[PDB]
Amino acid sequence: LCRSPEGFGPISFYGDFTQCFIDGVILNLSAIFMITFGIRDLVNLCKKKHSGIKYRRNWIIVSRMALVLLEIAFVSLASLNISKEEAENFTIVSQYASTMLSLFVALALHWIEYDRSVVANTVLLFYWLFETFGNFAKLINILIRHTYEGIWYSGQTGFILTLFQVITCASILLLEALPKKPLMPHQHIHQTLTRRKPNPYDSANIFSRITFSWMSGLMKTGYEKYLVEADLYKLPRNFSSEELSQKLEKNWENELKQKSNPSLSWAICRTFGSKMLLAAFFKAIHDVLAFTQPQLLRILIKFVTDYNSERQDHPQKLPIVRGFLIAFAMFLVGFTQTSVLHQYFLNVFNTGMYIKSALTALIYQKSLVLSNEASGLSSTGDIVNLMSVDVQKLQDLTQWLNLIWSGPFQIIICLYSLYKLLGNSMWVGVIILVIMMPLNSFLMRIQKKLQKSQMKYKDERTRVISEILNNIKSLKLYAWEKPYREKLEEVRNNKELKNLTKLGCYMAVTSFQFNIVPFLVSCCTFAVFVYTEDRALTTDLVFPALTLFNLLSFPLMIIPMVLNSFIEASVSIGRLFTFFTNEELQPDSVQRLPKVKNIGDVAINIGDDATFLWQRKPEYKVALKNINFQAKKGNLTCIVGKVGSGKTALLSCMLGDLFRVKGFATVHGSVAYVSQVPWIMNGTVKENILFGHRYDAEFYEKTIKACALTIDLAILMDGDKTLVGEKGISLSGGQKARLSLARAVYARADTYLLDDPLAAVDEHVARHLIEHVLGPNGLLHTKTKVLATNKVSALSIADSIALLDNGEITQQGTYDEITKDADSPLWKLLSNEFGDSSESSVRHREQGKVKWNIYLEYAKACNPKSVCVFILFIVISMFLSVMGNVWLKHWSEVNSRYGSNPNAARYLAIYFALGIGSALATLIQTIVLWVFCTIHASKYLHNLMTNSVLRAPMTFFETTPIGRILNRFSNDIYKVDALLGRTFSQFFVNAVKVTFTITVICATTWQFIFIIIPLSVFYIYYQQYYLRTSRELRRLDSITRSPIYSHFQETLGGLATVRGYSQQKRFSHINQCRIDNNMSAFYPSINANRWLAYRLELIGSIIILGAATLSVFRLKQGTLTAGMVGLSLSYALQITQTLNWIVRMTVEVETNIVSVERIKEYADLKSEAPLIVEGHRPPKEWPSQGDIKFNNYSTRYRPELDLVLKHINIHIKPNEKVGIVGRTGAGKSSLTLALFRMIEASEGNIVIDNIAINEIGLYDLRHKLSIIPQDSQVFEGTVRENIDPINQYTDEAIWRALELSHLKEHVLSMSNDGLDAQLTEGGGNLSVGQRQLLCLARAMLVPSKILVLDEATAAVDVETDKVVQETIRTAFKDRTILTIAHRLNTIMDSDRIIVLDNGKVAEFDSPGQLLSDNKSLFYSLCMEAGLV
Repeated sequence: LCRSPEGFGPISFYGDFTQCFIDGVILNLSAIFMITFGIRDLVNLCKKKHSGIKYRRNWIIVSRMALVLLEIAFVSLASLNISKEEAENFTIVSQYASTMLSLFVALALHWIEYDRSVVANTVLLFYWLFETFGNFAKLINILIRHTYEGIWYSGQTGFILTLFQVITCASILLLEALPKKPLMPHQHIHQTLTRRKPNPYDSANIFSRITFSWMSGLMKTGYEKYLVEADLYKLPRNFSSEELSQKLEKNWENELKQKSNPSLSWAICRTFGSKMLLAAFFKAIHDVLAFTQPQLLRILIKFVTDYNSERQDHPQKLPIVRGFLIAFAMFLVGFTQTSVLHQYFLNVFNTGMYIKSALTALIYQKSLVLSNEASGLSSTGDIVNLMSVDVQKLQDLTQWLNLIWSGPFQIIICLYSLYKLLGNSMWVGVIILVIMMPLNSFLMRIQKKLQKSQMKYKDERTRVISEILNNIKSLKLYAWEKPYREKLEEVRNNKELKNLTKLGCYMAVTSFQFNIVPFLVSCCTFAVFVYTEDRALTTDLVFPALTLFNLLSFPLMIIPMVLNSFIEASVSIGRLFTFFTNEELQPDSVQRLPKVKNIGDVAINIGDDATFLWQRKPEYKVALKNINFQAKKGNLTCIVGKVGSGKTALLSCMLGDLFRVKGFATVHGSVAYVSQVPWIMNGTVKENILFGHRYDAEFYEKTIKACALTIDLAILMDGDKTLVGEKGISLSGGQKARLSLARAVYARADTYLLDDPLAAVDEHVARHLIEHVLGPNGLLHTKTKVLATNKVSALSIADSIALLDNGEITQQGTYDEITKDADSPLWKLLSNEFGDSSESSVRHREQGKVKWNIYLEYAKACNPKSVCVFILFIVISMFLSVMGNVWLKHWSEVNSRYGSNPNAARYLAIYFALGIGSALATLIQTIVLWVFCTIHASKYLHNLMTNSVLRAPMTFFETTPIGRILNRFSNDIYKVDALLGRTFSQFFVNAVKVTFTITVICATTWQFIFIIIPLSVFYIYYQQYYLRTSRELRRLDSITRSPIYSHFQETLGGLATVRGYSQQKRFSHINQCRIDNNMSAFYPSINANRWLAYRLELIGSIIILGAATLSVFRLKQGTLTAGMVGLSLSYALQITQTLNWIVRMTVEVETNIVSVERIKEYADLKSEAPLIVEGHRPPKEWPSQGDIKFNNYSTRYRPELDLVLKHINIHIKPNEKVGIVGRTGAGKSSLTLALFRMIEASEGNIVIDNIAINEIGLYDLRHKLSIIPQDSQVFEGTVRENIDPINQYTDEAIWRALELSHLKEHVLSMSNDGLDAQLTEGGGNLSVGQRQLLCLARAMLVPSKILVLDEATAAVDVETDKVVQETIRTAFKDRTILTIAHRLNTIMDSDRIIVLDNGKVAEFDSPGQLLSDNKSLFYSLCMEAGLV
C-alpha cells in the first residue's frame, strides 16, 4: 500500500519479510502494543502503589536508562537520515513516529518499574523483544538485498544505525531479563522464622515463567541431597485452600440460590473457567504450529529440488539464502510450539489443582455440617472414597478436557493438510487408522482381563506364602520345608507363570500391531496413489506424508481415553452433587448462649414441651417427645433409662444434632462431650489430653492424677508421649473411657454432657473416680454436668435426676424427693478458666551414585546369552525400518527423475517387504523379552528368594516384622514380574531409535556430529537432574497425600465430639493445612515435568535447525539431493517425542530396579546348618528309644543377649517322663529351640543315644522329634495335609489318631467332605483350643520316641488337657517326653520334675524330695501357686 520495489509482501522473493512488512506490521504492532498495554501498566503501578522496598538505583537501571536514551536517539537519527532520500513513504515515517512515541512510554515504564514492582514487567519484555526481532529482520533484509543486488535498502548509513538498534536493543533486553536480585535494600528480612521460602514462581519475569527456569534452583538442591518435606517452597500467591474453597463455595451457593435447577458442574466452570479458555487458546496455537512443520518440510524439499534442477542448466536464479530462512523458520515454529504447549500444560494442571484442593476442602466442611441420618446411610467408606478417588477423577478430567475439540481439530487440519498434498488417495490410510481402533480396544480389553487374572493368582500366591511367614516356627519344627515349599512352586511354576507367558504373547502381538500400523498406513496409501489415475510420486509428497500420518496417529488413540474419562467424571459429579444437597443439621435445633448466666448456680438449659426427632424420615416423631426439664449449674444432674429409650437421644439433642418440632432448646456455655463409644484420634496421648488446647502443665498433672490413669500412664511403655495408633491399638476399653474423660475434664468446659463413660471402667476405679471429678469434692464441682448412667451410687451423689421412658419424660426430681414418693424406678432402685488454643501449619542423608551392580545381577538372572538377542532384534527392527525409509527415498527420487511412476509393483513390493521385516522383528524381540528373558528371571529370583528365606535363622524372623518380609513377596516380586520387563524394552527400543536417528542425520551431513555432542552433554545434565529430583518430588507427593483421607475417615469416626466441643473450625483448618502440605509437594512434582520437557523439546528443536542449516551448506556445495534432506529432516522432526520416553522410562527403571536390590537383599541371607550329612541311622532316630544326654550345653537367643542356658550337663533317662518347669524369665521356654538346633549350640552338645546332634544336620534330625508349639498352628488347606505332607500313612492311621485324640467326629462336624475338609486361619477353622488336639494328632501320627510337649501360656480347657495327657501316657508309654508346662499343676505329677532358673539346672530327679527338701524352690512356687 506504499511505494517500494515489492508491495505488502509477507515473504519477499528471498526467505525474509519485506521492508514494507517488517516496520509496517512487526515494528508497528509493538508500538501500538505499548500504547495499549504499557501505558495501562504505567497508570496501574503509579495509581495505588507507592513504596521504596526495591533497592537503590543500582547500575542495572543506570545502564537501562542510558541504553534507552541511545536507542531513542538512534530511532530519531534514522528517521532524520531517511527524511533526506527516499523520504515520502507513509508506512516508514508513520512507523518511526509511532516508534519514538511508544519508546518514550517504554522509558517511563523503565523508570517506574524499578521501584513499584519486583517482577520484571511483562509488557516491557515482550514489546522490548519484539523491537529486537523486528530490527533484526530489517537488518537481515538490508543484508540480503545488499548481497544479492549490490544496493543497500537504506544507504549504508541506515545499515549502521539499524545494526546499532539491533546491538543495543538485544543487549538491553538481556539486561532487563537478567536482574541481579530482589529486595537487596538495607531491609533485613520479612519473615524472621523463614521456615519455608516463597516459591520462585512469584518474582519470576515472564521469560522464567515461559522457560520454567525458576525451578533450576530447586533441581540442583534435589540433585545433591534427598529432599526433606521441609526443603520445598510454599504455595504461590493464590493456591491456599482457604481462598479456592471459599470462592467455589460462594459461587456454588449462588448456584443453589438463583439457578432453579442447580448443578455443580456449572459451579466449577463459572469459577475456574477463566483459566481454561487461556489453556484452550494456547492449545489452538500449538495445534496450528504443529501442522506447519510438515508444510515447512515440504517447502524445503521443493526448494531443494528446484535449486538443483536450476543449477543443471537468467530470470532471478534461486537464492541460497532462502534455504537458511526455511531452516530457521522450522526452528522458530518449533520453539514457539514448545513455549506455548508448556504454557497450556501449566494453565491446565493449575486448574486441575484448583479442584483437588477446593473440593477436597469443601467436602470436609459439609461432612462436619451434614445431619446424622445421611451420615448413617453411608457411614465411612463411601464418604472418604468420595474424595480419595471420586475427586481424583475431577483432577484428571482437566488434562483431557481440551481434547474434546483439540482432537477433532488436529484431525481436520490434518485430513485437509493431506488432501491438498497427497490427493484423494489419503482415505485408504485414515480408514486403516480408524478400523485399527477396534483392534486396539480388543487387545487392551483382553490385556486387562489377563492382568486381572494374574493379580488374582498373585493374591493366591501371596496368601500361600503369608501362611508360611506366619507359622514358620511350626514349619521349621516339623521339618516341613520342602514338601510344603513345592506346594508353592506348584502354584508359581504351573498356575501363575502360565498366566504370564500368555500375557507376554499378547503384549508381543500388540507391540507388533503398534509397529506395523504406523507403516501400514503410508505404504497402503502410496500403493493407491501410484496406481490410481494420478501423477508423479516425488520426494515432496512422501516425507511430508509420513510426518502428517504420524501426527494424525496420536489424536485418534486418545478418543477412547477422553470419553472414558468424561463418563467416569460424569458419574463422579453425580456422586458429588448428591453429596452436597443432604440435610445439614438444621441449625435452629438449639439456641446456644454464653455462660455469663450467673454465679448462684442457675438452671443452664431448659426443655419445654420439646418434641425432637432424629430426622424427618420414619422415627421422626417418637425419637424424643414432650420434654420439660431443667439442668442446674454446678449440680450433677443425671438421667437413667433402658437402652435407647431416651438416654442417648436427649444428650445427642443437647449437642444440636437432632432437630426440634416445637419448644425452646438452649445450651449455656462451651460444652464437652464423651461419646457412648469414646473415640480416640490418631496421635500421641498428650495430644488427646490437650485436644487442641493451650498447654497448662499444672492442670495437666492435676487431671492425669484425677482420672486415675497415672497408673495406666506407668502401664504404657512410653507414657504421655505414647502414640495412640490406628483406632487406639495401644489402648483398651477402660483406658479408652478414662482417656476420653481426661480429655473432657482438661477441656474445662462450662457444661459437661457425660454420655455414660462408666460402662467400660473398673467398678473400684469407678467409685474412685466419681468423687475425684464428678462428686461435690471433685475439681468439676463448680461446673454443670448432665449425665447418663445405669450405676446406683452416682444417682445418690446426683442432685436432680430425671427418669425417662420410650423417649418421654416420666419425672424430674431429687433422689430423696423421689425415693420419698415410693416411685419404683427410683425408690425401689436401691467458676474456672477454660483452656486457650493456638494453631499454625502442622507439617540430609546425601544422595549416592546409581547402583550399577544390581543391573548386572538382573542381567545374570536374565540369561545374559539371551538378553543380547533381545537387543540384537531391537537393533534389527530399527535398522530395517530405517532401510525401509531409505528405500522410500530412493524410490521417490526415481519417481521424480522420471515423469510417471516407472515400476510401481517392484519398488512397492520391496518397500512392503522392508516394513513387514521391522514389525516381525519387533514381534520376535518382544517374545524373546517375555518368553526367554523376563519369565526366566522371575522364575529364578523368586525361586532363589523363597529358597533362602525358608532357610534363615529363626532370629531373623523374630527381629524383622512380618509386614515387610511379606511385602517383598507381594510387590517386589510383582514389579519384577510384569512391571520391569517392559520398562527395559521401552527404554532400549528408544535408546536405539534415537541412536539411528542421529546416525542417519550424521550420515547425510557429517558436520552435524559437532552439534550432537554439545547437545548430548546438556541432555545427560538435564536427565540426571530430572531423575534425581523427580524421584523425590514424587515420593514426597505420595507421603503427604494419604494423611488427607487418613484424617477424613478419622473425623467421620468421631464426628459428634468434634462438633460436640464446638471446635469445628480447628479440624477444618487441620484439613486445609493437610491439603496445602500436599499441594506444596505436588506443584514442583508436575512443574518438574514441565521444566524437563521444555529443556528437551528445546534440545529437540536445535537438532532440526542443526540438521537443516548443515544440510543447506551441503546444497550450496552442490552435493545434496531432495531425498537426502527429506529423509534426515523427517527423522529430525520426530526426535522430540523420543527424547522424552528415553528419560521418562529411565525414571521408571530406577523406581523399579530398586526391587531387585530388595530381593537380592534376602536371596543371600546367611543360612542355617547344612541339611544332610552322614548321620543317617535308619529309623530317623538312632534307636527305637531315646534318652537325650546333655553336656556343657549353653547358648543364647541372639549373639548379644545373655546366655539362655549356662553349662547344662544333664543325663535324661530313656522313656523318662521328665517335666521341666521354672518361673517366667528363666530361659526354660527356649529349651526346645536348643534341642532342634533352632538356636545353635555355643558350647557342649546334645547326644541322643550315643550320637550327638551338632554334626548331623537339620533335616535328618528334625524328622523324629515331635513338638506341640505353645501357639498351635494350622495351615490353610485340607486335613490330609495339616496332618501329613508326605501322605506316607494310611488314612486309617489319621482316623485312628483322631479317634485316640478324640477328634474324628469333629472333622465331619462342620463339613461332610471326609478328609479334604477346608481349614484356614480366619473363616474355616477349628475351635480356639482344638488346634492343640490337631497338633497332638500331628505329633502322634509320626511314631515319635521323644515328644517335647509345650503348653500355651494362655488359658486352656482342662478337659482337653487331660485328653492330651491320657493319650500321651497311653500311646507314648515307653516313649520319652519332656513336658515344659508353665502351670505347675500339669507337671507336678510327672516322673522327675526339674526346675530351671536363669539357665541353671537347679534341682534333682525325685519330685517328692523336691516337695520335702528345705522347702525347695519348686516347692516354694508350689506353695505360692496354692497347690500345697
